[PDB]
Amino acid sequence: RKIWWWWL
Repeated sequence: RKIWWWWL
């Protein structure tokens, strides 16, 4: 994916 892990 990309950044779809943490900042969520």
